[PDB]
Amino acid sequence: EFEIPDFYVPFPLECNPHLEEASRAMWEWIDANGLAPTERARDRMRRTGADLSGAYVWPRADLDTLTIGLKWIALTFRIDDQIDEDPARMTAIDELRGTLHGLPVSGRSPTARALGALWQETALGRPATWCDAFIGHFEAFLQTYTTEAGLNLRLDDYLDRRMYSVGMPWLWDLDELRLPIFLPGSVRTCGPMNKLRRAGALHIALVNDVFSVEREQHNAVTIIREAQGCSLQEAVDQVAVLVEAQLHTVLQARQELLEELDRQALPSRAREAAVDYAANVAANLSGQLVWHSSVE
Repeated sequence: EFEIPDFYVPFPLECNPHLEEASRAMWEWIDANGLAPTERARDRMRRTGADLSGAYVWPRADLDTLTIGLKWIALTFRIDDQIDEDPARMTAIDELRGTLHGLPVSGRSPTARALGALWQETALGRPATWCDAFIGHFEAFLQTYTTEAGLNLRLDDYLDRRMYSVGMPWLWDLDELRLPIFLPGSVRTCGPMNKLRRAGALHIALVNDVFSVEREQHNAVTIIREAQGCSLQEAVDQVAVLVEAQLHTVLQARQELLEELDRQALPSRAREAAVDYAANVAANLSGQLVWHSSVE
C-alpha cells in the first residue's frame, strides 16, 4: 500500500468522438478474424479498455483512422495474450517480424496471418518513408518481447527498451494517417521531434509502471526498489521525480520544435501538420490520466 502521485500534466483533455462507431467496427473485425475466441480474452479486452485507449491516443483522428488504430491495438492485445501462455516463443516473434518484410507464412498460424493482412492494408500505397518508420518502431516493440524473455535489470538500459515496449512510437506513427499530409523525413527525425518522442513515450511508460506495481520484474519502481533496498513509497517517489523530468523535456522539445520548423525550408501545410502532430503527442500525456481513472 502506497500513495499514488497526483500527476500534473498541463495539456488540454481531448477524446475522439467517433469511439462508439469505431469500437463496433473493431469487435466486428476481431470476430471476423477470430482474434478473441476465449471468454477470458474477450472479457479482458473490454476490461482493460482497449478501445477507449485508442480514443485518447488519436483524439483528432477521423473515423477511418481511429478504426485502423483500434485494429492494431486489438491485434497487439492478442499477440501479448498468446505469448503469456508460455523460451521457444522466439521463433513466433521472428515469424511476426518477417510478415512486415513480405515473407509469406509457411504454417497455418492464425495471428501471424492477421498481422500480415493488417500490415498489407496499412502499408501498401503509403509513402515508403513513413512505412519504414512505422515498421522500425513496431519491430522494436516486438523485439522487446525476446529481450524481456531472455533477461528472464539496469535502469538506464531499461528506459532505452521501455520507450519502445510501451508502444507509443508506433502508435504515434499511425497518427500521420489522419494529417492532411505526411511529415517530411526532415521533420519526422529532426532533433526536437526525436527528443519529444522519447520524453513523451517515457512519461507515459513511467506513469504506467506506477499504476502497475500493485499487480506485480520489468518496471521502474521495482528496479529502483531491489537495488537500493528502501521503501516501496520511496521507490514510487523517485519514479515521480523521473516522470517530472520527462515532462520538463516534453515542454522544452515542443518549444525547440517550433523554432526548428521555422528554420527548415517547408511548405506551410507541412509546418502545420508537424505542429498538429506534436500537439497530439502532448495531448496523450493528459489523456492517459483520464483513461486510467476510467478503467477503475
